[PDB]
Amino acid sequence: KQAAADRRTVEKTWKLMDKVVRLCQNPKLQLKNSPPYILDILPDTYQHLRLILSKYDDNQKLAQLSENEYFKIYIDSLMKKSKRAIRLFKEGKERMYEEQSQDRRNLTKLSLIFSHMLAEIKAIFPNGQFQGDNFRITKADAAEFWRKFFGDKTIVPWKVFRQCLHEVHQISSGLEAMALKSTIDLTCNDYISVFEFDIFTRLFQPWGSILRNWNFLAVTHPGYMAFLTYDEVKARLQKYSTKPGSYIFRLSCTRLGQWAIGYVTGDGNILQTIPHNKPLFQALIDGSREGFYLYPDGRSYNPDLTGLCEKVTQEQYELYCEMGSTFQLCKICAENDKDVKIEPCGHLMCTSCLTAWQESDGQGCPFCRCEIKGTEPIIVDPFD
Ligand SMILES: [C][C]1[C][C][C]N([C]C2=[C]N3=C([N]N(C4=[C][C]=[C]C([C@]5([C])[C][C][N]C(=O)[C]5)=[C]4)C3=O)C(C(F)(F)F)=[C]2)[C]1
Ligand code: NA
Ligand SMILES: [Zn+2]
Ligand SMILES: [Zn+2]
Repeated sequence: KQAAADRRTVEKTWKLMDKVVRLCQNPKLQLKNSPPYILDILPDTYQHLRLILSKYDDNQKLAQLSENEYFKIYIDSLMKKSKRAIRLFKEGKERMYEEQSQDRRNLTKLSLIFSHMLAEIKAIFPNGQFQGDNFRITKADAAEFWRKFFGDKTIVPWKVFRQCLHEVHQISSGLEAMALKSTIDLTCNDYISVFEFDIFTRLFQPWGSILRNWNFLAVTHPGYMAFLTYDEVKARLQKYSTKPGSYIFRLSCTRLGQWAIGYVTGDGNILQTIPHNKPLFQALIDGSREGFYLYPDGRSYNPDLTGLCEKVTQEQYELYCEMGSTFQLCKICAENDKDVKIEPCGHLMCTSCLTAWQESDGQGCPFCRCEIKGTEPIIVDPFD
């Protein structure tokens, strides 16, 4: 349920973004200029919102823009994320100037979110004009899935997207579905846009085996490094400079939907290659046979990926989820947010799942099996 994105509403987001910029200009933070750089992203977001308002210049156009489903979600998401950043600095206090602190980590998570939100608004409203109903999903087979389940929709709730995906590619557990939500829902707004879908389907192509490619290359592959700057890629591989063929692959916030493979050359240098619009596992296979990519993260064992041409533990999914904003999500269903607290154990889940559990004669807490002495309605945030 979102309010209409009228001029007054869009303007509140700017004022909130202004506080986040003022907060992030403190020199005791020492933010590296490396992207995502919040001090550039927030003004660039204001500028695009301005460029959009310049196209919907009269009351007739503003009314059309206000009721745009994706735009209403965008403004509310931008506003909520902006308020979260202000709140993060308030509660964090001096922990915002300790680089290794969880409050700082949470700010890094938001910077990635604001960065993905900018690339999204720029792809959905290129030159300030709506083109979501004209967005071209890069892989035809992936596009055909979106068209079948979601028609011309630019964005659909994660709850809806997940059940439709399961119909084509089975999701085997709640934790696997939670890892999937953090991978695809990059803007952390509980919706999947056609842009986020295009990102995911380009990275883990081909569509035919998409979840096998994701489960292997991102959840369990030792060379997978999630988003990194080139500075972080070189610092990781630096310890293996004396081992030619050592490699890692990372996502890049300035090249969404593409992989960057960093590797050690025969002469000790750390270089990188951006693969074409082809499966990342094929570039790793060709690279291994040619002698360029042999040691993932400097490790001697290179997983045989040829199985992807012709099982993930719950713990592996849990570790993969750490960078995500899914703590507020019920782990049982991975589709409703946690809205109830068990007492005295304290485990949280959604009321729908607790009800399904009690109705199945499940003994005690679904998680720890301890007696439910009582329950309490609660609201959870990803950074709790
Ligand atoms: C660009 C660069 C800058 C500086 C920093 N670095 C490092 C990092 C990385 N990162 C992070 N986060 N992240 C993420 C988030 C969300 C989501 C995600 C996915 C997609 C899913 C889950 N998982 C995986 O792997 C992937 C991710 C990532 O990447 C961080 C923090 F802090 F925020 F946590 C850090 C980066
Ligand atoms: Na999203
Ligand atoms: Zn649930
Ligand atoms: Zn419990």
